Amino acid sequence: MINVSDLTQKLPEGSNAGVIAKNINQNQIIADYNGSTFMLPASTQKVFTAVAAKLALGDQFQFETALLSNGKIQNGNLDGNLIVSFTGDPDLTRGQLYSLLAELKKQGIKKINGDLVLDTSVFSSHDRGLGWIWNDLTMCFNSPPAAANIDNNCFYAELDANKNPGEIVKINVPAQFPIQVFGQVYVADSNEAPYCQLDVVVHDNNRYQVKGCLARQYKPFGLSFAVQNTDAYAAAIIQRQLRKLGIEFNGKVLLPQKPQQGQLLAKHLSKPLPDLLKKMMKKSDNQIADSLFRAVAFNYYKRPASFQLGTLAVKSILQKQGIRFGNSILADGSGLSRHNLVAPKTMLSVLEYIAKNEDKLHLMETFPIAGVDGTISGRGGLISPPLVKNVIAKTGSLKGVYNLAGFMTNARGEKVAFVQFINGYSTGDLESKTKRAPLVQFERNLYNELYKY
Amino acid sequence: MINVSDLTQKLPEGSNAGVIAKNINQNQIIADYNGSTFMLPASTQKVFTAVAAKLALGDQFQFETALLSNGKIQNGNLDGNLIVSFTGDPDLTRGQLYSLLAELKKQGIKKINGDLVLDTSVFSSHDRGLGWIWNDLTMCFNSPPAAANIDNNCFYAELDANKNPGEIVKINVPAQFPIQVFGQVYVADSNEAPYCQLDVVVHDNNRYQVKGCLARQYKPFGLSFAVQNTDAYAAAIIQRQLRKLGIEFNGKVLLPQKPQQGQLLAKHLSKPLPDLLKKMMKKSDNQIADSLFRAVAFNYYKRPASFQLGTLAVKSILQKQGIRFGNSILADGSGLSRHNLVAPKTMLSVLEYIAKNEDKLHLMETFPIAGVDGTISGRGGLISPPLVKNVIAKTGSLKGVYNLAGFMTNARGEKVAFVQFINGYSTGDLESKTKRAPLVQFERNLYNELYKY
Ligand SMILES: *C(=O)[C@@H](NC(=O)[C@H](NN1CCNC1=O)c1ccccc1)[C@@H]1N[C@@H](C(=O)O)C(C)(C)S1
Ligand SMILES: *C(=O)[C@@H](NC(=O)[C@H](NN1CCNC1=O)c1ccccc1)[C@@H]1N[C@@H](C(=O)O)C(C)(C)S1
Repeated sequence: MINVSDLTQKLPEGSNAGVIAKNINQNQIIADYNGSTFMLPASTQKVFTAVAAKLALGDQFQFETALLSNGKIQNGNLDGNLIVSFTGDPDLTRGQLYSLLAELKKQGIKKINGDLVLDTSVFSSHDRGLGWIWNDLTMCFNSPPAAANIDNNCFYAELDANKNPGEIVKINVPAQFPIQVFGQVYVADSNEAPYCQLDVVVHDNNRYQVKGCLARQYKPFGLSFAVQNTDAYAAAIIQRQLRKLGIEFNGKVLLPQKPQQGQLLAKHLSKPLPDLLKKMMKKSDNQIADSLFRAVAFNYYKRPASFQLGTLAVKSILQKQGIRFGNSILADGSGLSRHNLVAPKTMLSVLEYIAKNEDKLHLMETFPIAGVDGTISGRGGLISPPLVKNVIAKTGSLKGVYNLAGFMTNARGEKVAFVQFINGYSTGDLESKTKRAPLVQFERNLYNELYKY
Repeated sequence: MINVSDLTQKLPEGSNAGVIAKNINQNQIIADYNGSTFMLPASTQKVFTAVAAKLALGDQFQFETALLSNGKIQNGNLDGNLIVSFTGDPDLTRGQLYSLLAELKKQGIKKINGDLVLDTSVFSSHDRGLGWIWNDLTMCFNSPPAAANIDNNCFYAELDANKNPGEIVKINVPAQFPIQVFGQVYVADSNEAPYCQLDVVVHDNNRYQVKGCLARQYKPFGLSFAVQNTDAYAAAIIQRQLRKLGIEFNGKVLLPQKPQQGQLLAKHLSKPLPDLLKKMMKKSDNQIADSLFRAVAFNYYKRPASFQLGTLAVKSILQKQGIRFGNSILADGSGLSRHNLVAPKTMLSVLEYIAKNEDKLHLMETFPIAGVDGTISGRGGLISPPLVKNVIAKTGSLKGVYNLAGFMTNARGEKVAFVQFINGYSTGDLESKTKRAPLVQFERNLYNELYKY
């Protein structure tokens, strides 16, 4: 087998690597280094989720976002409640919700007499994975994959810190977001600056307090925040859009937390599963993975889905297809949780299942292609012949974690499936910029070995 | 050396072990297995914190909680604000705070004309380490090591779950706690019960939303919770206490972040560093570990202390003594963070420094003793000769991690220092207490072999 142990000498000291690879044509394992050790899969976990969604939702699955009413339209009045049903669509934009509500106008409604009622009942318990880290939860990459999701549950604010030391940074939030950012951040001199922390503290109802300080900035300083209360935000968006559509509403916003019945007035459909999967796999969209992860459980078990149910469903579905998980911990669909534990060989058996059932699943074309698209279009170790346009691979990255899982063609034309997990990769301070040169070398060498073996 | 490899076969499949041990007398490494791999040290991290505290704070160090004012007493009146100074004392009781406020009365203050002002400026930024897990923040083990800390920053509620399936559990907050618990928990029948989560969501001003279910319990019981907003909690307690004391107060609560200059009116001192350290090391008190961690930074750098500053301070101080960290990540003092990355051989070097410098530091007596005290009084693998009353060791535990770091005497009366890091331990999932039997066996055999070598 490949001596992976020599190859890891290029990785920073203290890191650990799990590598396993199989020549599918020969059915030979050609690299096996820590192949049974549990490690953190990061976003390569999405491979499990792609397969469970294909099997249990199918290619016609679309998320639905719907308007319903318990009462009747007469004389331009909806005489009853506007029920807006959200089921986790991770790709719903503000524009798409606006056009959906517009459909009320076409049906002649110019006034709602009752209350606005959100049904978000398809998802339950928290909208975040267990073992997620607390202090990223305000960042856009980590937005909550909740039943109600508008513009990725993320908004942008601008901090004007182009001012002298001692001045208060100016916070600018575009008027379209119904949230509030407040607080007193100050500009610090070159002496104080290295000691600054720019913090945000989350308060009820989507109020954000920025505190702390930063160095004078010489461009505008973006802050890209995750919406924290997704029902309240969606309800406030809906009210402003009704107003702008000219539909009169003066009732309350109700969040009853169980399914709501009424007559279907209008349904917006997301793009279908193969489109969602392509985007989740090429670009590694976290919210699409955790949305699908719970949609899978909702549909499989026919009950409100928590992350716990999503875990149970994905395992049971894959186990029926012959995958064995032993004591693996899959706490989420995106792999963000620091509690996930999976051995390279388990990921590998799903990758072989993927290659073997390609005529039914069509998941091959979803993998990023080296030097061509997705998250490895510019991946340093992979961008030269004979790897470029050959390796395709799902990536995963967290602080300290750099993983690949995918396929390639070797020098004899045979297909190789492989899994690379690297954990404990550290090249400086907790806050400083990670150096990828040791990663680039290691990956260039390993995939070259796999090519030539 | 000892064949640790053979020993790690009794550990559960997928787990990963890092083990290193040095015969101090012979200056010889006698076990070296993944000794250079970064792993999660859990609460063995507190060894680093103990040493930094000894060195930079010293045996005379005590946390001060203080009352000051800028007004003068006159007619039983305090003609200005009462400033209450909190500096992170992790061992402050509600009784102690009361006795401190009593001093206001011994001095004849009848009422305070002004506002209540809390000075917490010695700590800075968040009171939670980076890379701590969000869903545990409500547990008492994980209560915030904030500046203001009263009775471990922990409370309980009374629950009554002796009801039938479908019925609501009764949750009453005891009168002494200024906290709300809201929402509701139902009793689950024997079916649901296996897969029940009790969810707790934090809202502003120490309001806790509880949701989900519990299994029927015949008898009433208490659940502990971490206080979340510690400033508010503290201030609510101070105001109850001033009433109970008969000191009239009708002003505002103010929470500036800059230190508050004023005339000292009274003060209370915690127990001094050696008692703090012994309780930390013996009982593995996370709050003492994280307060000391930032108290180290505050005194070392003479400026307000974030966890990032604590990291800098602890490394700098141990570096001065010869310890080399390379690219380790020490994100907190308690070892709770999932971002911590330390190799066994680094922890081993600090243990060698501890034993070498015992005459000055007196840390050996802080370690739990096998079969005797602290967290290893009943540790399974250590409770028979020749290990009982011999092995001393700081433990560390998280989901998936079972570590030991400390010393023992071998058959020749030589001292052996050792580090045992086990990660990726899983014999079950996120919803199952894993069996500790393979760990008992591993440890028994490992320490027996280090005994006889
Ligand atoms: C999956 O690996 C996923 N990674 C992240 O989202 C990762 N996020 N973190 C780290 C801790 N909390 C987070 O939200 C991350 C890593 C680096 C930069 C931003 C975010 C996605 N997969 C990655 C990949 O394919 O390599 C990314 C494209 C970076 S995001
Ligand atoms: C150090 O290891 C520390 N461990 C814990 O506090 C640990 N806390 N966790 C686990 C997940 N999030 C947390 O806050 C824990 C583990 C098991 C049971 C309770 C708490 C302290 N040291 C441990 C030890 O010395 O073994 C404990 C005595 C359990 S607490």
